Amino acid sequence: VNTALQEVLKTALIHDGLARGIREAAKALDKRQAHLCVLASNCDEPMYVKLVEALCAEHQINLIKVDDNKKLGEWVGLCKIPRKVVGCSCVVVKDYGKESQAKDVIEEYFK
RNA sequence: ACACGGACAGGAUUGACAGAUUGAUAGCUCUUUCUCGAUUCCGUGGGUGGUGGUGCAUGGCCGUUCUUAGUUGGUGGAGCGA
Repeated sequence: VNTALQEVLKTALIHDGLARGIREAAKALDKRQAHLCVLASNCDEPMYVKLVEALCAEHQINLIKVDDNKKLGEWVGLCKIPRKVVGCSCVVVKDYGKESQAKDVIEEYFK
């Protein structure tokens, strides 16, 4: 179910909890402070970015996958609702709020 | 300053060491290539700022006629009337 991206990300932007972007993801992985990693599977061909795929096998990070760039850019960050299209490709969530329905679905996804 | 659109987390873009530059220890810019991460940059519209004009569009205030001793109603008289 997709409330593992609806109930954590929209409640996570309000708390200085997003590290959105790609080089900031590399500096956040070297901080050892990645707790939640939303990848991309949308690319020109996906073999061009292998750094966030391999630095978690050095750094023991949880990974949750998605297949989309534009619905990723509609999950997190800003947009007009002639429309301001930006697209996000990798998300490090650094911090959270206090949640009682959605701690587990980001927590227990270790398969 | 805002709004429309271009841009844009495959990064809008702020800061910056040495070296040319300069009168300069102005990342000013050019060489050079790191930091930052949607406040920000591109053209429009509209604005803002002015100890810039016109005291001959004006107020406020001040000088001067004048600190000389002048100025005006009401009822009554004069005049059709000023």
